[PDB]
Amino acid sequence: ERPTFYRQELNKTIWEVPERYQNLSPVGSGAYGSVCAAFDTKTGLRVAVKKLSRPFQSIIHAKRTYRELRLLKHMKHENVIGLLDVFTPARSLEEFNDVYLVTHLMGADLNNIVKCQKLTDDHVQFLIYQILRGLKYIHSADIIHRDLKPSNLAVNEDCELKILDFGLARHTDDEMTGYVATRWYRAPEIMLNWMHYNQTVDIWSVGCIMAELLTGRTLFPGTDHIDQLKLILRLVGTPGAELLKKISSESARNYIQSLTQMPKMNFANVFIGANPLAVDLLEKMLVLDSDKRITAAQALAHAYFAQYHDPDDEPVADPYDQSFESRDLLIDEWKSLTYDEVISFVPPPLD
Ligand SMILES: Fc1ccc(-c2ncn(CC3CC3)c2-c2ccncc2)cc1
Repeated sequence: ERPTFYRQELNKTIWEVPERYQNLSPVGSGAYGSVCAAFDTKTGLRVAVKKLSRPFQSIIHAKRTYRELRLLKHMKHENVIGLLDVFTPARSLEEFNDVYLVTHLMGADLNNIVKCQKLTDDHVQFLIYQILRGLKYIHSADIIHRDLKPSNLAVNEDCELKILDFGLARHTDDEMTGYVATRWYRAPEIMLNWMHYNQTVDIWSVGCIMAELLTGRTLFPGTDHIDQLKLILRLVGTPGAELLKKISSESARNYIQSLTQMPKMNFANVFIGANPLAVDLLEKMLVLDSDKRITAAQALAHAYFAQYHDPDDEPVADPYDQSFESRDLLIDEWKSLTYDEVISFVPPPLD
């Protein structure tokens, strides 16, 4: 219909939001967008309201914005970030210039939870089961997260987990240099752009996380791109001819071929004392050849999640049309598409 908005400045940022959102409290403003915690009188939930800064200041930003709303609008799974609401103070496409997105306020991320030490195998089972369940859903819609890491997994007081911060959007630049956590979870093939990557890059990420939850230590904390690849090949062994034939860059193949060949290590001797089913699963996730990596759907069926696996309660997504990525529009055409999606949004029904 059209709710009543109320203007108000916070941390020198103007927030014009509907009255249903109350007690707006700054909670960290990144370059991507300003964030606020608030209470949503209509759902009863404490929420996170992100105000995108300059959503249409460029064709790429304008397309990123569009991409993010389309993405958040489609995601409907217990283990994936959902869109509770999206809105703009603008009454016309003419003045339409700001985008706000609302979602359940997630308290702590996976870091907080592991930071203190390794957890019980039972908790490792639960947490990883949830990441794979949401990932099965995400992949089913032909989507690739691209940036799975502890800080992008929100965990609640009962160890319930939601996946967020989809890669699809940002363009990891100069942020992957040096001894940085952001890169420690990337599959090698995408890290050194050996080839055009698939969804198993996400499975590689889960394996890195699973190992860290078991040992309480980062698996491949390389000090740079090369040191990290070296840490990965020491564990997984160097590429074989089969894999090498799949790396595009004649330079990457050349480089790889300059490295003394190494055999795969014994994971049992790496993850000492870990449940054998866990080790077996890690060996299936941490495979150099991405074509041979295990899938989310397959992993769920692995005997490591016997206590949680239920094929009937592990949904897939509705088909997700991403043809707009090959679309060539102008800022304004992206803007209007964004606006149509803002205007068309239908809220998730609560009881
Ligand atoms: F609609 C959205 C979508 C994504 C984010 C959102 N984007 C990033 N983060 C993580 C922290 C840095 C804010 C969130 C977030 C913050 C608090 N609670 C849950 C999610 C916020 C609102």
